[PDB]
Amino acid sequence: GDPVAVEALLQDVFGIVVDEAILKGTSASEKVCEWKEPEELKQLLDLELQSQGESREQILERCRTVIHYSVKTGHPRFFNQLFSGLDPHALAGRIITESLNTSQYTYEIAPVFVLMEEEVLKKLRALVGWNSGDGVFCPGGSISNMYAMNLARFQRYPDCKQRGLRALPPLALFTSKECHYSITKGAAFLGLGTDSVRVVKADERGRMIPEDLERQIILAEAEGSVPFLVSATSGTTVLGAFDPLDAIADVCQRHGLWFHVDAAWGGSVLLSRTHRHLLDGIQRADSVAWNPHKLLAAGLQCSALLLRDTSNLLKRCHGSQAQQDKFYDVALDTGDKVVQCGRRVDCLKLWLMWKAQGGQGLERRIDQAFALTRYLVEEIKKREGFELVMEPEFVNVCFWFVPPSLRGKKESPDYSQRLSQVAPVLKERMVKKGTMMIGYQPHGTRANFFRMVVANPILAQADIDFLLGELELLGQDL
Amino acid sequence: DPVAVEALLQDVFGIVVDEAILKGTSASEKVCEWKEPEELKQLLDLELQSQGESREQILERCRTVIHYSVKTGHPRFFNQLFSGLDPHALAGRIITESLNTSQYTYEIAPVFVLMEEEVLKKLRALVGWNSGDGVFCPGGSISNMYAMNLARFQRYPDCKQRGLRALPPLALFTSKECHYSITKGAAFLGLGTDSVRVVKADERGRMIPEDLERQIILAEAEGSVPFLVSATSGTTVLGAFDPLDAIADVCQRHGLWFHVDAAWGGSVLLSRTHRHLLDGIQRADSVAWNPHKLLAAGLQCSALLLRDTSNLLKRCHGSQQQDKFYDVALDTGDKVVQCGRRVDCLKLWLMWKAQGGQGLERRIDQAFALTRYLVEEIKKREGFELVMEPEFVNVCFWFVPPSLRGKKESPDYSQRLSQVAPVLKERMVKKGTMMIGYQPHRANFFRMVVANPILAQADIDFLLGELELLGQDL
Ligand code: NA
Ligand code: NA
Repeated sequence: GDPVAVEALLQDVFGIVVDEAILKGTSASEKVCEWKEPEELKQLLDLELQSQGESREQILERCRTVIHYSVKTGHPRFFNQLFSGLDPHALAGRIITESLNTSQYTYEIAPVFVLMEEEVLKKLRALVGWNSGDGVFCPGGSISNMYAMNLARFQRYPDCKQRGLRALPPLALFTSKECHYSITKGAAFLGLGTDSVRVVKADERGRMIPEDLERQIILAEAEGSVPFLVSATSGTTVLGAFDPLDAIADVCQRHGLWFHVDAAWGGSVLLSRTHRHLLDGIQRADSVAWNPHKLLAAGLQCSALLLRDTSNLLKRCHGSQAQQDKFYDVALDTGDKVVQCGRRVDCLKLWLMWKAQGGQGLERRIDQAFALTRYLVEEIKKREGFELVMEPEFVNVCFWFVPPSLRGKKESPDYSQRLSQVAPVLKERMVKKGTMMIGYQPHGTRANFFRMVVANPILAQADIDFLLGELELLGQDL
Repeated sequence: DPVAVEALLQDVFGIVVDEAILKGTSASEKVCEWKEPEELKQLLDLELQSQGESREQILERCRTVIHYSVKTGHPRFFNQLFSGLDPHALAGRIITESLNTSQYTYEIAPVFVLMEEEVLKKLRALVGWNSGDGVFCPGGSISNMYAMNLARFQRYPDCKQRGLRALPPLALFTSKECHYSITKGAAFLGLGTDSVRVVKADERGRMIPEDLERQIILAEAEGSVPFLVSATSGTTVLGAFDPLDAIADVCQRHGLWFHVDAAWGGSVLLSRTHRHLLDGIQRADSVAWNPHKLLAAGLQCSALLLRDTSNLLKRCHGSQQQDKFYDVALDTGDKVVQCGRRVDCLKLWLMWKAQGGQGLERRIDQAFALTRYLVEEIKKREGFELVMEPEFVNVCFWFVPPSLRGKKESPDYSQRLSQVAPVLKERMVKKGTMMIGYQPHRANFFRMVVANPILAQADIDFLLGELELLGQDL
């Protein structure tokens, strides 16, 4: 409780965070990762909790250690996930949130943030194209899609809330083959079962095929299942595709189906007049999942769920059966909207950055990410040994690195099997060297290829010249 | 510009220290700065615009957001089950937000992939298990939804693929003092609220094993298949603790999943004195435990522990070679249904390292002690009436105003008293001297929570003296 000791502690800890985590964490001169084999890091960390406390110095050193051996996700050469970058205003928002440590649950304990969330959700709905609606923030995009499924099930068969799924006919939902696994996880968690997820084929560019969607819908109807929801993707996690929302909307409307748009990754594109055409027709959706923590670098878990409904379907669905004595408009309380009880404050980090950058500052960051995606594509097409998997529609640049030993050997019967062995070796070498982290995955018959993500707001051409030169160095003997 | 970033955050942290941490823990300051919703909207000027704002305007927005927010760490904040500001946990939280990674793979979160297991390993130890599984979740409501789902999958693994229509009607059982997340989770998981069979609670708010087993037998007679029993070791209102060793016996006789919702009261396991309240918890299949509530770790410290050592957690929430260059068993992505997951272990681990097991024991024991002092002063003071003897740190009590003292036999005494707490709540919130919760159950009564680590007897003398002041004309 001693205030002077507390301030001195937090100020000392903040100095280590600033120097070692923020400044040194975003410097290209430092490493992205200080690799240690698990057991060696176990010993280095000395994690075992004990009965006796430790001195101030031993804790501050545990901070320096935790920072040092952690990956620097805000590094200009961190391309391993869909998120990248460390916005200082967002960080300022994050710190204020953790210090106030409240629950986004009632106006009584979170008055500022209960209103802030309403405004932010109102702006997001505007960028979607709605002048009215409902919505909530959720802990991750996976939960935003489970809400959408559940809301569709309840909107069509409200008895499900009480009698359960055994009182309903078999239900069928539809999503692209390029979806995030959160649809199949949510379907089983919601009791529908993985079989209830009918996969729709994607075209050459990774976009759902509206002709096959209805073909699936009609077949599902013929098997006894009842179509109720369609999930399009506006920014797949691998290729960065954008499903045709206006063509899928037509299909949903022709069958009176819930139209949900998983825009967790690509929904942030709606802030740029230049590239927002990629989500044309999204205003015809019933629900939209949108994670500004990915592209705008707001920090996890910035995950929103927007709804076009204006009848409190959200409260009637996730509400309970239990005030009439409180001294304020209880419409501000959002407890009946979610199935959670306590909920973090996830709007401040986004709102504060948005206040500092302005709508313009965030547009340029999106435009600046698309611009650098062109530069990366330029260098891949100009450089030998780098082969683009496909033309990128987003900031996801998928590409192989063909080492010298395989260039020209495409007609070899085992060309695929050996080329698939290249990225795993290049990934291991870059992590242990600590120079960069790039993701890679197989995609069906396609061999292990990289997946760059041009999203870090401090990225520069020099970083793309390095990672491309770095791969050439690390794969010269392959 | 590195210097601009450093100078920006350093200036922002100065505002956080003064207004949020120091002034937030000062008893001379207010707990809440009440503003009518419409006024606060205009005051805050939340509307987002095309043009950004200057550094000066941002720093001013920080102080304003802090000023009008509630001070959950104030010595006179008793509105929720959480209260207090552990500085070590706060340090961990800031380190967490700055490194901004996902508790998903050892590749991107090597330090925390190990840290979390050790913490979860210590929690399983305090439960009484030398082995098991577990993960952190975003709130205890999700910890109970996972537990429900794990039981459904463990008994009927075909459910994951074929759904609930491929299964017989399922029935779960819980006390009338359960968290409402049970009825929500049951509906969210597709079982339906009717699948939740309510069991009667005794005079102390505790589940009655005689009624539990009676319901189970009725469920079997109606065609349903009992599969799970959800006990509570620290209800949200009264602070009850179900008899875990008696319910375990019933679960044992019917081969049912025994889950213990210890989100609130699980922290008692750190005190040798008071851990007898959870005897039999080592006989559970699963246990939900939130260190953010009592220990002041900060939301969302909510764990889900398992006695299972057969990777039931991955087989249930997983997704269905890759060639990665390290033991992929370290990755915990298949354990949860989320994809990216926050790091919630550092704040607890750092505090536990600084306080030691003894320092955290000291806090729990001192919370029970201060809870007794509150009960002492309530029984000695006129106008304060205890609802029932508290077994935890939840002290439920009425305040009978002077106009109702001695009039207990009036036919409308109860109705008149139920109108007292709502007015005392409004007057304390608009005055800003303290925030105490109250709930309906006979008549609206208060629910103190002796959890703030910096609480003192002077604070208990104030809230009792303050209530008398706010209700002298009622
Ligand atoms: Na090329
Ligand atoms: Na009394």
